[PDB]
Amino acid sequence: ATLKDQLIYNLLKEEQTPQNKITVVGVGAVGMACAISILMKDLADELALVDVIEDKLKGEMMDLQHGSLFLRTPKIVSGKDYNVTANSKLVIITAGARQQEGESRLNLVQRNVNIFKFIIPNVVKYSPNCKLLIVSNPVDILTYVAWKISGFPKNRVIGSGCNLDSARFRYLMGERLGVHPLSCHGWVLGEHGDSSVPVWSGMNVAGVSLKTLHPDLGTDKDKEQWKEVHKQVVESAYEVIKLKGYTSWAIGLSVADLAESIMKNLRRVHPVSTMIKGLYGIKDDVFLSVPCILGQNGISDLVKVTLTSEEEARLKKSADTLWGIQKELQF
Amino acid sequence: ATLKDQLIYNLLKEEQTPQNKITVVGVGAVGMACAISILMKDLADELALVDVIEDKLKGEMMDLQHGSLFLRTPKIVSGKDYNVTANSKLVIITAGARQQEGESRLNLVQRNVNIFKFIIPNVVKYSPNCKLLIVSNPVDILTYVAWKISGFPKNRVIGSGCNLDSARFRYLMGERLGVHPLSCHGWVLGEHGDSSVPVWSGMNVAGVSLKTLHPDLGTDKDKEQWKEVHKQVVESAYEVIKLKGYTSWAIGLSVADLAESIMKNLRRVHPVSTMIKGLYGIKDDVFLSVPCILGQNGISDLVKVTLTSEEEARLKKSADTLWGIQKELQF
Amino acid sequence: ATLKDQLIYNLLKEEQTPQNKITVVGVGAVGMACAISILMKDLADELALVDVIEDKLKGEMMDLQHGSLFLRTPKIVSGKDYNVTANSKLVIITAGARQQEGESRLNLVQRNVNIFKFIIPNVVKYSPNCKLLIVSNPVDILTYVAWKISGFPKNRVIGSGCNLDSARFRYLMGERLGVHPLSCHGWVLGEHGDSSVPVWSGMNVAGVSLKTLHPDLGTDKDKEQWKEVHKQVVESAYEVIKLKGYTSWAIGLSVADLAESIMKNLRRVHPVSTMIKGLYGIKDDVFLSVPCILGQNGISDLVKVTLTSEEEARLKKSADTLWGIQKELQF
Amino acid sequence: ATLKDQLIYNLLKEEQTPQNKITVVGVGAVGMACAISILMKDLADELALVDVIEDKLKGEMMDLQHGSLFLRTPKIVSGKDYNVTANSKLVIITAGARQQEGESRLNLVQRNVNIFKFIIPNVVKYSPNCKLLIVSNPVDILTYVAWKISGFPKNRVIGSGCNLDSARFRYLMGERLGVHPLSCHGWVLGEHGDSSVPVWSGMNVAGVSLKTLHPDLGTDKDKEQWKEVHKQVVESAYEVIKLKGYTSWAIGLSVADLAESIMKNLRRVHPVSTMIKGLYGIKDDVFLSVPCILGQNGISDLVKVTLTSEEEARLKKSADTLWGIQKELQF
Ligand SMILES: C[C@H](Cc1ccc2c(c1)OCO2)[C@@H](C)Cc1ccc2c(c1)OCO2
Repeated sequence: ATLKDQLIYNLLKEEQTPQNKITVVGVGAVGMACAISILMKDLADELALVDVIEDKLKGEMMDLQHGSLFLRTPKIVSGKDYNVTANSKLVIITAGARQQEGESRLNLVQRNVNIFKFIIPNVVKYSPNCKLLIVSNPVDILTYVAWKISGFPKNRVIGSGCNLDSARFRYLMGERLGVHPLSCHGWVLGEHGDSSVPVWSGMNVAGVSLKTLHPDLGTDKDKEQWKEVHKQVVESAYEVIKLKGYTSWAIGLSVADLAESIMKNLRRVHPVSTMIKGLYGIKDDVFLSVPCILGQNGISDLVKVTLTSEEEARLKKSADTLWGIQKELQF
Repeated sequence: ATLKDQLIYNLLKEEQTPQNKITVVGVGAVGMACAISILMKDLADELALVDVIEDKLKGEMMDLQHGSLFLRTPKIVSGKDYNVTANSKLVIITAGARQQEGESRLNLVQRNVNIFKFIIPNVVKYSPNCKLLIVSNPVDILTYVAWKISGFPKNRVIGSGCNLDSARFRYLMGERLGVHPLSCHGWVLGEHGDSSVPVWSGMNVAGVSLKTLHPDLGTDKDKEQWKEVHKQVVESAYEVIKLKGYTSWAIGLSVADLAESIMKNLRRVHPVSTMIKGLYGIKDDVFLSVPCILGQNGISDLVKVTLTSEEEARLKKSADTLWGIQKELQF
Repeated sequence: ATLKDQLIYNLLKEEQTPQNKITVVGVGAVGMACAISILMKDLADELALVDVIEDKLKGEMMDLQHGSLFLRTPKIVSGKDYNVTANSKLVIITAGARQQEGESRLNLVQRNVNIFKFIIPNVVKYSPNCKLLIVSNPVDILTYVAWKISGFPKNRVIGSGCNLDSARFRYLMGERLGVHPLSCHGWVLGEHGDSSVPVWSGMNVAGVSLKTLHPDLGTDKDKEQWKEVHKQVVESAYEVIKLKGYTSWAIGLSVADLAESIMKNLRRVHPVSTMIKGLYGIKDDVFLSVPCILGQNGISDLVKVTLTSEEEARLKKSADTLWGIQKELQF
Repeated sequence: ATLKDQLIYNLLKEEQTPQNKITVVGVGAVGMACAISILMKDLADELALVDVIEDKLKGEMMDLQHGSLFLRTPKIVSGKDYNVTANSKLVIITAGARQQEGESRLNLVQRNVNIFKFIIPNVVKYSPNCKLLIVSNPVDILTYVAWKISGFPKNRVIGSGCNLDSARFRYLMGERLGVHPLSCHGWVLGEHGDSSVPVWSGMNVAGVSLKTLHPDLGTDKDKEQWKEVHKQVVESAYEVIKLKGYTSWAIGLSVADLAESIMKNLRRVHPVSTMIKGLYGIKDDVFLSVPCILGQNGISDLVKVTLTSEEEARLKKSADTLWGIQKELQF
């Protein structure tokens, strides 16, 4: 008899179906930063990685496995076949196309559509009850594409949206005020990028509205120039790409924060992109980031934030530009 | 409409089924210690508590709920009705009967058999697929009892066994050598109590056998009297009960550790009590403590420790004594 | 040639002094709840416990010690004698006298003063640079006493205040809303107890104020009853005491949350009692709960909440009550 | 008066010297893996990054700072100037020279001495009491270089050595036995690289020696060929480099596990590289991996493993080769 059998007596062997599996699609810097964050928060009893480049996929999987002694996620698997993703609670997408020189906004989205047209049906094939977390940019439009292709209900298709932008907001706010970002509250909503909206009314510390104590806040007369905080938020990623070539660590922690709320059914309020037909005068099928309650079933509730008219108009305007592209795609 | 409806648009309605639910039965000091450690290790999306004294149970649940801001377990429930325990992956049994002056050990067990005849079927009714972790004393016999009455397979009924005794042993080993318990290694096996067996052959640091270095180890010729380390293990709860009147914190911590291995499917080895007919000449249906691989199916494998003649004899003697009593029970 | 020395080669022997030491004064249910919560959050490399009953004290230290294997705090000590508290970064005081029948508020406070004339000087003797977290009740008066007897600067003397009161408020707020407490924001300030102040202006989810959305909120015209959420907060401990005899877990969790901000220099904002002479017209040396910024030097900063004139009145009445009793205390 | 002063009243302004600071030198993949794991395990209240490429340096620090909201390390600083390093408890060196096509061993080491002639004296300038953890390869020689240049006592210069080799060994062991690596015990010792020594005699589960059960274990007669497990350990990095370009995640988790033992003073045992002249019959100033007790003083103690005559001779010959390189280095 073999050493294993001499040492161990087996009671029963037939086993499986992981109870808390997460898949990351795409193992670029963003995907791997999500992977390492998820692993170190103990969110999953199985992590699956899939990407098109087979060697790097196997490489990144082997590197993670070599660190199992220091982890509590007993099964890490990889492959380009999406069969490795079967029975995932959460599937995080982070894959797609980078912008070519002088390319239209449209048609870039379309190349990305053509990618999701392979990724998304394979995901649904193997985890039909999963929740989908779209991180690939342009995240608002691509979350729509994944919803259209998957046929999932609107609550189980989530985009990372302004979740990291709001994190950055609060970091920069805490730097001005000398307070930890956990105690600086403030929301960046809407379309992810140049045209996000900073909701100055809700910017507080300990419930003290900063707009009340400083009514010029977020305007032009603002001698303290508080609108620069929101400018710094939308320039953040480019500032970091300029310096290290790409962002990864911050997006990876906010995705894990979002994974936490989903996998542990916390019902925490996050600014993520969800379908907001029926709200703020939006009548098209578009996703924008509003504060959502995330949990075991994705987005089960929305917070109806009171916007000004200038805020309300800026949202309807991004809604229109997104549908303008989205109506011009084809699937 | 309400303030809720005004602030919150709702997408879904409350289909749930918890996916990582734990129940502790018995809210004495042991149970509450298990509860608070499970809560602080983030092992469950729902904790249910059950006992017969309604007052204490509602207050303990309310006390925990007031801490929810600092926890990652968003639903804590309690009730004397076991319907609150529906859909538990793990049920931890701490309730029982305390031995009276001059009550024989048989009859003590039988009072517990009569209590378990109420708890175990109610647990099975609402969680037919759970793992059962029996913490109530005398643990080896009461694990037999919860097995018998539930009709679960052997892999899904576990007793605390010598888990905490082994932890205690490594603590004492650590203090003697000036190393942390995590890097001190030794196993206490068999019947939990005065007759447990210390496997002197397994005691080591960094794979350096202490018995080989110091052959006298564990005998009476031992100048360093290492046999009193096992004397301390089996007298610890007694000395701690002299001082504060009960033990709680170290049993809670050791139980939470087993729960982590089960809930996360780690396949770590722990000395817990499992039915060991077939090993070491034992031919009756007796539970003793032996190193068991723990995962999402409970005990999937066990380690066949090489024991000396003397060591094997004490296991045979405990199995006889245990069957001696189990033979006279009445289900 | 012992076993240890045959096994282990020593490089140097001297050179300890704990780097992140915490003391808990008092080992009643509250203090032990703090101890286990602090131990499970890994905030300390040394934990010291002191009380007058040597029995329970030694037995609580031994119970915590037995679980070392499951912990990351390598030294746990205890003693009647304060020299075991030497070199604490943080000393948490839970000890006190409890009101007997017939006894008046003053006299009970005087008894507490007399106990603090032994405890406080002995903390200072051995950890002169520590921060003092004062949990004993009435917490506002006794934070003053600790401040007066120690001569510590006011940043280094802190009362747990309405920390757990705000945490309760957010639990109940989250129940009414279907949202996790981490996402329901709201502050209870002032005197800890019946006279506490629920600052309705700051109540919000995602920065949407509930008062602005539903202006009857808090007042008596309020159809939805929100004023009762606060008096539920005020009767919480009473409802739990009536049921289980005392409260332990929730206060232990909130105190550990304060410790984490202090030990880790987070500069998170907490509603704790500090000396507020010079704000809101309060002119006497009196401690009430405001949002304080908390870190390695204690209360470094303090938020100035905008209060309505009735709210201002309440803090004035409370501060007047408190000086009424403190000017009668005998140090 | 600013918004900040309207919102916050300052009590105390000068505040500093950090109390749990860790520096990582080098912000390539290894160093950044260490940084994210350290941040992810709440080991430091300040983290400093140092490297010579200022752009990448600032970019990685900014990326991590943008996730502040998800972390518990309030201060992340960076600079090419080592003054940002001041008052570190622990300094992790990952920087070095990349090998060149057709460059000998003594040559590549010499260019690494040229680099350490700048790094080490600067570290020692600003943290003269720190612990030095060398991760740069060849780790055993470069740990010797760092010790010669620094003038530190041997307890405070630690090479990462075989720590990850043992972790990989225990993963491969667990993959064969169906047991988690935590419950699998191995020890790879000596010189990091092709010539390390797997101590077959220590390999066990639950104290059951594998070589005693299966005595051909590790040898050429082994019908199960367990020597192939060391072979996979020794060429695991070659395999990952060929697939993904470099190795990062697993070395980051293993360096963090070393950091947790030093910063929390655990006195866990780790196979790290230490100065061994005087032991295993070695006569020269060379560093070899050996099991060391790690705590706040660095290596306070080390374990004397009993080694066969073959194993001792493999260490002596590794030691002869290392001294042969080292005795020709130019400082
Ligand atoms: C006998 C143990 C056996 C054991 C089996 C199973 C277990 C267990 C311990 O703990 C948890 O599950 C020894 C040989 C080896 C060892 C290993 C790892 C170490 C160490 C020393 O120092 C620090 O990290």
